Amino acid sequence: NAINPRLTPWTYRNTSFSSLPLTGENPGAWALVRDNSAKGITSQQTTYDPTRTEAALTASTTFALRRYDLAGRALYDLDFSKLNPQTPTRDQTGQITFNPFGGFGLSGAAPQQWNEVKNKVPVEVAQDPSNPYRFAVLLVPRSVVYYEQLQRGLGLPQQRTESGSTTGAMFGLKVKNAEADTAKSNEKLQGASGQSTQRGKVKALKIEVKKKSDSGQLQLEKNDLANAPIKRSEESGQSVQLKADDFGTALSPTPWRPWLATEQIHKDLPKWSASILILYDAPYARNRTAIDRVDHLDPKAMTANYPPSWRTPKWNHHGLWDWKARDVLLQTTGFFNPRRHPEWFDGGQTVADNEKTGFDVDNSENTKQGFQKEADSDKSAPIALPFEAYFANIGNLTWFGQALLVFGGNGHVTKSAHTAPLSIGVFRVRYNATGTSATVTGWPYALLFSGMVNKQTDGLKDLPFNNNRWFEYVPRMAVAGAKFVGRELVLAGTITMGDTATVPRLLYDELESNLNLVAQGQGLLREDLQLFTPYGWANRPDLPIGAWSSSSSSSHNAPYYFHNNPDWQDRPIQNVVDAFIKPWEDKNGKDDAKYIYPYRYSGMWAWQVYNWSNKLTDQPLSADFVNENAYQPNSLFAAILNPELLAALPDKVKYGKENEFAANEYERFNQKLTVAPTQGTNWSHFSPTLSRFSTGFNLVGSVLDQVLDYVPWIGNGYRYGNNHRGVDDITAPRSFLPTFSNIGVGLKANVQATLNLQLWTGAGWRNDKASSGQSDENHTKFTSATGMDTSAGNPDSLKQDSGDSLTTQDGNAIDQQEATNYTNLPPNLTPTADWPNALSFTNKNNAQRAQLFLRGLLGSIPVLVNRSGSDSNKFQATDQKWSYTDLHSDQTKLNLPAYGEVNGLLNPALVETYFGNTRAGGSGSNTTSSPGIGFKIPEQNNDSKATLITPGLAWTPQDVGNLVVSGTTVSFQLGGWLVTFTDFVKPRAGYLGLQLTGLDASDATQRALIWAPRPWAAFRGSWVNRLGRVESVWDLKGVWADQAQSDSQGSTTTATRNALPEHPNALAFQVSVVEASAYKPNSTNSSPYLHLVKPKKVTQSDKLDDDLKNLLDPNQVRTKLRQSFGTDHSTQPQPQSLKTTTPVFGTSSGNLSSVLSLSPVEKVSGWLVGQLPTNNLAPNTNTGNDVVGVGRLSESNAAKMNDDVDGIVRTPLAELLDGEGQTADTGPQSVKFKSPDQIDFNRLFTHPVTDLFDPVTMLVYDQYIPLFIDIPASVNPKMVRLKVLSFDTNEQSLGLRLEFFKPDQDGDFLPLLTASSQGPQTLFSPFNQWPDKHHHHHH
Repeated sequence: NAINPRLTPWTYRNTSFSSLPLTGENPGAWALVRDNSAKGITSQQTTYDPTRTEAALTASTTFALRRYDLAGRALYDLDFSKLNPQTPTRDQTGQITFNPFGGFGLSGAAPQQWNEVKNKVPVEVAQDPSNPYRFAVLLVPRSVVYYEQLQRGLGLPQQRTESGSTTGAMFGLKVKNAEADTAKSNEKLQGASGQSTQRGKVKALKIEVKKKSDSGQLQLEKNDLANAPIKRSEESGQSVQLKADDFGTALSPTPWRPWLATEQIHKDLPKWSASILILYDAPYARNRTAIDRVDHLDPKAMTANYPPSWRTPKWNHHGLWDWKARDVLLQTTGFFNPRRHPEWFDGGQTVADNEKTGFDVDNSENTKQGFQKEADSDKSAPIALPFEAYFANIGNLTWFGQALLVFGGNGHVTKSAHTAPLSIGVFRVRYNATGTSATVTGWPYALLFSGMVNKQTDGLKDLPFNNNRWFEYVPRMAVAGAKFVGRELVLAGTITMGDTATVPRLLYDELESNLNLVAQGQGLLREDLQLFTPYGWANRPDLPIGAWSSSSSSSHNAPYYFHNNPDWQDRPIQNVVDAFIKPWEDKNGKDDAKYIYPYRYSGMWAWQVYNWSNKLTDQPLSADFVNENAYQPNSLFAAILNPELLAALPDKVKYGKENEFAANEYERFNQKLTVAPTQGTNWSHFSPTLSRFSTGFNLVGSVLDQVLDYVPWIGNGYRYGNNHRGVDDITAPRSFLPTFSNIGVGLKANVQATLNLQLWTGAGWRNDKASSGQSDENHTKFTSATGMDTSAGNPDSLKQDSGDSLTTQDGNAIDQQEATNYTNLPPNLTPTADWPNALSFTNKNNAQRAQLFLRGLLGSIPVLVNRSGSDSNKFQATDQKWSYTDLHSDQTKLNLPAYGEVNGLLNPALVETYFGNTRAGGSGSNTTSSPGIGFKIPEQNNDSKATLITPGLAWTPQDVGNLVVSGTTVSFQLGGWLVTFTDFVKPRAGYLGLQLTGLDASDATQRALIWAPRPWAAFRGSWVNRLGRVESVWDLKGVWADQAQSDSQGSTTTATRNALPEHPNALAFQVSVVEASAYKPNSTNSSPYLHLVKPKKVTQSDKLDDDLKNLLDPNQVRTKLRQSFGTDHSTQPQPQSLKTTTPVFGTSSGNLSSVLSLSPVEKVSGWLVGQLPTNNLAPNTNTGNDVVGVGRLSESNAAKMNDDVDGIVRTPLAELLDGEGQTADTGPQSVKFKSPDQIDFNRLFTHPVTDLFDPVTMLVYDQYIPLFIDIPASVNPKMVRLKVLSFDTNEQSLGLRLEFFKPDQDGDFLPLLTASSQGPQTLFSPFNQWPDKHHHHHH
């Protein structure tokens, strides 16, 4: 009873693995099989004990590995729970005892630690490339397979309000402006005090850190970085503070905790770890099976190699000033705080606060703070590897030599709607030469990717991938796989970049006016995208609390610390630098002091990110700033890795003292960014692992914006560009303004201005009209921008400092004759701003673009709205204008928020892609079919109470399929897009670098999948077909079942209960409030975007209306959009599965050479505009495909199938959906081995065995082939060969395999399965016989 007919194929979600096709010497397939009708783990709810759950699962579920032959016929099952395996014997050289007929030599004994690991279930197989009969089998506990049935979600912090006390906070956000501590007024930093009013030796801020030369050691005498004249505020006696208690007590609000702690898995490795067993397999042999050993992937093998700083992730190398500055601003402290990342903490949310950092943060003496501690009580929670994060890292086996590598999976195995468990590193099982012993290790990706520099990529530069000696950047992946492309090892999937969203730091008294940024910094709002709320930012985020106040008790502490405004910045001319920087510059390394220059700094999004994010440079381990780490994967990622180094690297990482944070504040002050790896360490030996990397396209940022506009939004098929004709559109002096491009938007201005370049302003222009009344200036005068016409242009009341300047002069022998500020400023500082000539005024940036691209494919880019689309609060097409004639006269008709939206895009353009208010409001057939959702500029004295929302698609950045290879390209399914890296392994000049094939929303079946509440639950894997096209299969039974049951039928739970649904893209967004007066302009400048948009401080009364807060439940938006598509004329019986195939792309597809042969951004724009061809769904005409390489599936490439799919069995000759269908042919059936008695005795058995075959080729000589086999005259003898499997000169036996030819023209030679009743092989004997008396001829 070899085949258990109760078991059928299945697909492991973490890797998309169902079967492994086997070619070569031991062909056919291995397939995952299980009892697909078992319920698994079996709304009031209950808590499931792991031990009991696993035991219940062992008794109620059945799993096996099913062996298939080359034709696709099932041979036998290996159910490890019922198998009685034996270890194979070896010979004197340590090689496995093996004969192709007898099989493996068996020892009579089961493997060591067998009966404790036998109940684990197989979820992957990888064939040893150096032994076709050897396989690595990955086994996991049954509980891991059914983990999603436990419904262990992550919850919100308990709120003492609701909105939608006071402050208008939603979803438990703690927000209150910080206040001046009157008892710590002396702790204000002091300058160097008279004449010159705009600056402060002569005028810098002094910071001193000095130790006692008297009375471990040190204990400190003075620590100016401990100073805090500003503190958190009180609410009902107690001070407003982040507490792990906010999530409830562990045993209604329950904190999220891992199902099993790291130590619980470690202490019961046979029961709870993932294990690699070594299996021997030979389906045509007598002893067909043997199991050598089992090796456990102990999570502690990985944690033992974690950088030492990971024991203390609430701390960073900036130490006390940074802990204090973040804590006072109601942010999380350190580089990997448990409030943002509870998945990697054994305590989960029970340790989610800024307390117990492993360093003194609250001593009664300031000079005792910043000290590293021992004890057992106040010791930190370390980055660990608990149940969910550990099993996220289990999958994708890759062999290289004697090393078996485990890269991890996409994290779907243990994911929850609001958690993001991912792969933190790579495990390795390194076997010795004979396979009698092995060693197990894990190394984090932080350590493996530690040599990253800009020149390693052909795509986006300056991306937040840089690191430092402290390993503050923690890259984590949703892994597609690790595949060999020729000899090159390619690792790909999605990755978490360093945090950029919370790099700008708000002024201590600006928190209550900027709730979204506070929420992102707090760990509440799990949004990695940069949001556009700059008015309240501090001019720079790297100043200590001592620099925030001033003994002069004026509006903040300008020029040092003030409201960020690039219009107020000092120009770096020789005299400005000489006066304010140079008298302090060469003193920062003397008598224990550091200085904050009286130089006025400021800049927009690209500038904040350039200076204080972990941007890649040309030098590795050079990130002086690693703000934090992303909540979720937020970039496409592919890396070429050195496999020889992976195979050879040591098991135990030896870190140095250079990797540890300083033991006190004195040593930290006198720290050096780059420090030499110390003697006896090996951590630096891991930096050469990664040789090259990709983030998708091979384009510069501003060119990628053009391509992003060409991409359709998978939700309805409309492009982010809204079919904008670029330079040939009517948005400059069928179509709408684009989301990402500035080309043909606003005016093309001849620039130089600040410090010829023909550049487009984009939407949100603020150009001065000029003293003529006709031609609009190519800039904004500093006069127009900074005037008091409380004031957004100058809230801190700064003043202007040979034609004389504007008084308040300084030192030197020149004293001034030129103003410190610039006179001509760029005419755009809104989110669409892209100034290559001015980093200080640019908002678009590569760190954002890499995210916008990934989110653009998933369809989850947030959109800012203030109209719910309900009858009364509807957005109408009459509310929106786009033509340059309409916009030059009145730019508020554009509905550009320039506050609250996603940075680096045009929000009303995005509103239009999603909701189509303009296009739907332009036809009789439907008429107001649009959901009526949008953002309208507030009128009169009315306020706009806006929120970011997602359109309701449920695709996540962990929706990553298996990695497939085709020529020199690699592909994987990312959400509803099949992504192919055409220019990574072998990059070609002038090629875009990616191919994109998406699901088609115009087809009802594909639309049902695109809009499914669990769309990734449908994925059944990709594979490359014989023609090199990528095929993907989708199961639709779950789509139809989920569509048949609506939980949110008329739900208003988000609006009334201040809670989020279990939708994967439900985010804790906050209200963004702007008064109509902010959109009123000012002297020849009538632009509503002249000043930075000044928001309103949020109070209880500034809450969203219920119908708008209800759109924060993404199913409510989804309901509105599906009503708009609304069509059910179904001919039935409804497709149950779908097979998609990538189209054939031409030789010139993606090639820009013909347009790159007008700036490059302008040429790319025109090329894309030339590739452009009412309704709520865009029709698929197929124009948007070939030439570009970006498009939606044609009808012919999307095959609807009548039955559902759980697993797929593939051999080199057959593809069997659920292991069923037509079985392939290995030959003609008429070609077969002769029976011994039918052989011409004198012509064949008379020879000794060694005469009959070439020992070099191991083939029977052509002259002897017809004597062994029956071959009809119609069949060519060259197509048949006899491979020698065995020979024995003692017994004169000869073991042969009959092989038949296929395509190259003499796969190639394949085993002829129908050769004999038993298969393709047979033993012939005895040879070396004395002659008989002629073979009879009767026929």
